[PDB]
Amino acid sequence: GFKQDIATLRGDLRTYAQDIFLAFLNKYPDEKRNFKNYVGKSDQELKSMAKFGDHTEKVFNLMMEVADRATDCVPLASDASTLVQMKQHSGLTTGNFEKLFVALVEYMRASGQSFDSQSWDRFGKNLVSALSSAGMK
Ligand code: HEM
Ligand SMILES: CC1=CCC(C(C)C)=CC1
Repeated sequence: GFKQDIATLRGDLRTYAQDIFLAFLNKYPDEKRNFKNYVGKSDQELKSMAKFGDHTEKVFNLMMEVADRATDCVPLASDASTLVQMKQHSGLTTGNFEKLFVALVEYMRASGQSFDSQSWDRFGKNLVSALSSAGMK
């Protein structure tokens, strides 16, 4: 289920984070603008940029905490508020987070593994709803 999936992802988080974030940027090339430093790079080049591995793993570190603190795939409002309020998310709208979770669910569906892809899909929708409620455009 969802909680086991948190444990699975955490057991190889650096590689899951990079592969899911690459799936996101490759599915939605326009999203690299938020990361202008990732333009004109192949997957292998990106996985050799310090900020790429460091920042992507920190994104998923916090994403797993938010997933872990959720009840029935509904995140804490306090977690939503942190994500809306972070200076690094100044630019963003809910659509950015929706696209990331579409890529994450697709990744899970295409993997050989028994991820509860349906729970992650609900988690993404519930996080987008919570981000809107916490004042993301
Ligand atoms: C649940 C989803 C997400 C979580 C938990 C999250 C978390 C974080 C964290 C912890 C950082 C700080 C990383 C660091 O400074 O090393 C960060 C930075 C950032 N996040 Fe997010 N993030 C999420 C989704 C997104 C999405 C969807 C976008 C854009 C589409 C985005 C854009 C950024 C940007 C531009 C930065 C700063 C630039 C950079 O770190 O290189 N994040 N995020
Ligand atoms: C915060 C943050 C930094 C870098 C990445 C890369 C995987 C593109 C993701 C989000």
